[PDB]
Amino acid sequence: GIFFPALEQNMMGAVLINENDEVMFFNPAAEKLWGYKREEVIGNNIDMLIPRDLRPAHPEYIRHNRERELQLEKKDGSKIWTRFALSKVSAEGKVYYLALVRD
Amino acid sequence: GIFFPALEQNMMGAVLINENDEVMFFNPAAEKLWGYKREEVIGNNIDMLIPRDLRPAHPEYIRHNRERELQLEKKDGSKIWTRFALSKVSAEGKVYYLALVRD
Ligand code: HEM
Ligand code: HEM
Repeated sequence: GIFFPALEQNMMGAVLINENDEVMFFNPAAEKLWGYKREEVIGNNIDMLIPRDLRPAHPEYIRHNRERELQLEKKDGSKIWTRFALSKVSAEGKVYYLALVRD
Repeated sequence: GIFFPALEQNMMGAVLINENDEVMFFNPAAEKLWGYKREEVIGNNIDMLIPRDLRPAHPEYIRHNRERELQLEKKDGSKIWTRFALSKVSAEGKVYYLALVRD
């Protein structure tokens, strides 16, 4: 029972997307980085977390992989630089991705 | 649920210690970083993972907190530089720590 608390209480932002690119987990550190409360994010397509100017390209990148210093755009349109760590998580016969993000 | 695979399959080394500083989780990325298999680590004390020259000082730092670019020393004695991210995790009244580590 300690795996969920270890991610929930992580000092890094944690974002898990499912096989249809919907956000399934979004922790309080991620709420602070993006300016969204998790209730606004869960169950929605990852697109809402992607900077507006990368929404054309980003789906092709995920699709290609299914087959880093990054600039994050907040809810209010302001931007911050982050470090992203991505892991591909194979479970339940599905491919999930976990992003671990820090300022 | 999904929170175990998200840490088990993480590209970052992940080390979880319990309230007694015993290692309770040590993923394959951490095995590669330190050169220990998890059977050599689980149930053992945190100090087996601390470089010998930091074993005098490290216990007082954990104690103080209970009450980063770091040089890791592998099983074979070689050393590598890492980045550590620590989180304090409270669950069921007990304090755990999770280290996420990368080369
Ligand atoms: C601030 C939000 C994000 C930004 C700015 C962003 C940016 C990018 C960029 C620019 C790439 C193309 C490759 C590269 O790094 O050069 C990429 C690839 C990728 N992104 Fe994101 N991303 C964001 C969020 C996420 C999230 C939340 C996830 C999944 C939880 C994710 C999953 C992926 C994957 C799987 C790829 C392809 C992996 C690969 O590089 O093979 N991204 N992203
Ligand atoms: C290569 C192994 C490690 C080295 C070289 C290392 C080194 C250090 C050093 C130099 C400090 C004192 C200064 C500082 O806070 O930066 C520190 C504090 C600490 N370390 Fe480690 N450590 C290692 C592994 C771990 C692991 C695996 C854990 C727990 C999973 C851990 C838990 C802590 C805690 C809880 C503190 C006190 C943090 C604070 O006061 O904010 N360390 N460590």
